[PDB]
Amino acid sequence: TFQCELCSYTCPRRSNLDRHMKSHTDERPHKCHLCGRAFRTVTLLRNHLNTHTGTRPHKCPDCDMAFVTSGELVRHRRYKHTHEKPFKCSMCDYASVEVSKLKRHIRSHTGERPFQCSLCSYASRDTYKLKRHMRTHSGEKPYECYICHARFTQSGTMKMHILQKHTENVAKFHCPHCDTVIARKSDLGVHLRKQHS
DNA sequence: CCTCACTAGCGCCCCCTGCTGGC
DNA sequence: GCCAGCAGGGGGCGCTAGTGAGG
Ligand code: NA
Ligand SMILES: [Zn+2]
Ligand SMILES: [Zn+2]
Ligand SMILES: [Zn+2]
Ligand SMILES: [Zn+2]
Ligand SMILES: [Zn+2]
Ligand SMILES: [Zn+2]
Ligand SMILES: [Zn+2]
Repeated sequence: TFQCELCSYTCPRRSNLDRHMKSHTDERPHKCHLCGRAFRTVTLLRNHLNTHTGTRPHKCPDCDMAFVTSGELVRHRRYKHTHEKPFKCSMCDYASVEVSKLKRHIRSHTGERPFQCSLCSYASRDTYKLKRHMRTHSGEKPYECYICHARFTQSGTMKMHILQKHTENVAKFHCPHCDTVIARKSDLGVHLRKQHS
């Protein structure tokens, strides 16, 4: 095989070896004109132009969804149709379509929290979980109830609000040991831990 | 030396679950 | 108890930068 010897890359073919050498140049000739982004190859620029237009030539056969690139279609089929999960955990039976989700799962086994909050001691196992935690410091309430226009910090909190205040005839939870009617399952658990040990 | 799939990595957002603490 | 705040374990998509290989 051929050896790049700059990043220790091996490739049996001679055309892909020369293509890999162009990866080190870090110069982007092809420039979009709608925006300022520049690209290395025409194929990436053409895909970028398709994202502007919304043109999605890669159409899934099993549903009415389409994607700009063939890679997105492959991931979609694994998520929705084939249910192939190539990346498997070595400590349990969990498997994921993508690497980052397996790595997120692995940090649950180990307890690693590599994403530190810059305002307090909190640290998360997910980058996006840190963003959600930031709303505790900024006081942001991105979600709004479409009925009473109340605002909430989490989407799931808003959904519970709609169920418990705008939905009629919702089954409630009855305490097994006393005649107490409780609307929320978690509040029933609190009631059991308080007046029933 | 084309061409299109497949891979790796970044980001986005939501889901459900279940608890906490002010009221 | 009611209620919004809030964290933990997850799924699915948007977009880019590469690689593998039939042709
Ligand atoms: Na396993
Ligand atoms: Zn190299
Ligand atoms: Zn553009
Ligand atoms: Zn599909
Ligand atoms: Zn595991
Ligand atoms: Zn913080
Ligand atoms: Zn409401
Ligand atoms: Zn009771």
